[PDB]
Amino acid sequence: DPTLEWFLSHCHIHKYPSKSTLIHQGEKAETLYYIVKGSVAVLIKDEEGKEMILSYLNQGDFIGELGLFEEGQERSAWVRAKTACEVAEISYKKFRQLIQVNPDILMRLSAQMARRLQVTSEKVGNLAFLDVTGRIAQTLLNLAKQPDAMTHPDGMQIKITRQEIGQIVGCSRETVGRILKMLEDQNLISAHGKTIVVYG
Amino acid sequence: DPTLEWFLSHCHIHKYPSKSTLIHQGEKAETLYYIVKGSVAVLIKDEEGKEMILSYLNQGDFIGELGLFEEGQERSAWVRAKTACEVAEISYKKFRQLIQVNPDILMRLSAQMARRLQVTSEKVGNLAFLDVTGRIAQTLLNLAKQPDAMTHPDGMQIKITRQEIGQIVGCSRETVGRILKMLEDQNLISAHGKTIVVYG
DNA sequence: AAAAATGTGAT
DNA sequence: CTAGATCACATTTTT
DNA sequence: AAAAATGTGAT
DNA sequence: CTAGATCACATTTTT
Ligand SMILES: Nc1ncnc2c1ncn2[C@@H]1O[C@@H]2COP(=O)(O)O[C@H]2[C@H]1O
Ligand SMILES: Nc1ncnc2c1ncn2[C@@H]1O[C@@H]2COP(=O)(O)O[C@H]2[C@H]1O
Ligand SMILES: Nc1ncnc2c1ncn2[C@@H]1O[C@@H]2COP(=O)(O)O[C@H]2[C@H]1O
Ligand SMILES: Nc1ncnc2c1ncn2[C@@H]1O[C@@H]2COP(=O)(O)O[C@H]2[C@H]1O
Repeated sequence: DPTLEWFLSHCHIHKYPSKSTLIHQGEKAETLYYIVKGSVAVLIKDEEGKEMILSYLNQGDFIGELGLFEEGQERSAWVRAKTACEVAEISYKKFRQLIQVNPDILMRLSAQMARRLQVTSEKVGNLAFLDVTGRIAQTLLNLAKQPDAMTHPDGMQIKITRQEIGQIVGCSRETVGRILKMLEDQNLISAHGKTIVVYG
Repeated sequence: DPTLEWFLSHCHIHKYPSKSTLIHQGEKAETLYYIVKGSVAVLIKDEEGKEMILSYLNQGDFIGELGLFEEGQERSAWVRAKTACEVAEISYKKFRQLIQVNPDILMRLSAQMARRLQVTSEKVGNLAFLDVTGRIAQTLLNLAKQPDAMTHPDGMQIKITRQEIGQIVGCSRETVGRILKMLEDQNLISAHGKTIVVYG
């Protein structure tokens, strides 16, 4: 679409390599990111330093927006690159202007925040409402049904560690494994190493 | 401020009585609400029908916005009146126009969604990261330090059932009580009926 | 009058 | 090791 | 070479 | 009654 590239045309593009960190939690916020390609993980931590993945984001997504509507906003979470990334960046100040000349961009952003509020709210329910098994199961279905999931005679195949699965559903790595083994004993999946086949 | 009343001047005001329901979950969304006075609770439910309070909202807050950026959006949660309310209402369609003539209103809304995303994300951490006691404690401190909390020689006094406390932190009513009694045994609070005094 | 909100105490 | 959920009336509290 | 990610099995 | 967390190496897997 036009408008997207007018905005882009006003951003510095940057690349980050997998595992690097685009946004530092609690730092002062003055920039807005747009992921042109690649994948990132928004994550929060606890005192011990244990992590909690609040969400993933991909091509198309805006990052670093929450601290865009009030002076002295600090970053709410850390943003790490899931994969190699190309991210458009633009100053808050600069961006603000674009809006004035074009209120569509601001609308498009807000839609994304709107969508996010739903997922996070949904995720709040999930924890309050489902057990780890239940949560883990759901996570395997979503992943398994994504663009990156792979094809497999018996269903769809995903690749991920029991560590990162635990930081998505909010449980310990040991608990993921005990449950992954139970899900296999129930013939729902087959898991070898980081590879897991969700049957279908 | 000016702009607020220009917007208001384009809304039908309505009153709802405590316990009534302003928004029906899953219904088609076409209206946007603005709370002119009173308090509401955004809540989600599970199959059993058990509730989970995602948040409270008060004078100043917008409601019914998530389903404002895409055709055929359905309400994400139920909205019930905590207290007697006066809520400005305006069609999505109508509202959209105001924005065009004035992009400040749309900005002001987005700020609120932004703020919300933070609290909900924070709330996600809270569950993933704290135990009920920990969660309950935090809830008593927030409530206790609000405009409605009451004054008391020993600290601040709040009034609320162990039922609604459980639907905020996400635990059972029985568990709230066991913990409220433990918090008293630790001399942190004093609880008689719905009344609780958080010491200070 | 009943509903509404709580409490056991065990398990 | 041990935090929560669940149970099903009799007992308080509200509307 | 080590880090990184896992697994026990008990409790 | 019973779902999770925690523990601290020896054992796989990566970078
Ligand atoms: N709950 C969430 N869901 C999705 N993205 C989020 C969430 N919380 C934070 N983010 C993103 O992570 C960023 C962290 O810093 P910012 O507050 O600048 O902006 C935040 C968003 O871009
Ligand atoms: N309540 C929680 N308890 C334990 N780990 C958690 C929790 N919430 C999120 N996590 C994270 O999820 C991760 C799962 O694998 P780890 O045990 O390596 O580390 C865990 C933490 O980083
Ligand atoms: N997590 C949340 N935090 C705050 N308010 C919310 C949240 N989820 C939903 N709401 C409000 O509740 C409304 C439910 O219907 P809508 O999707 O129209 O718009 C939603 C918001 O106004
Ligand atoms: N995981 C959960 N288990 C039980 N109740 C929950 C949960 N998450 C939210 N809730 C709600 O919190 C309420 C606490 O009091 P109740 O037992 O009356 O009913 C409970 C549910 O409506």
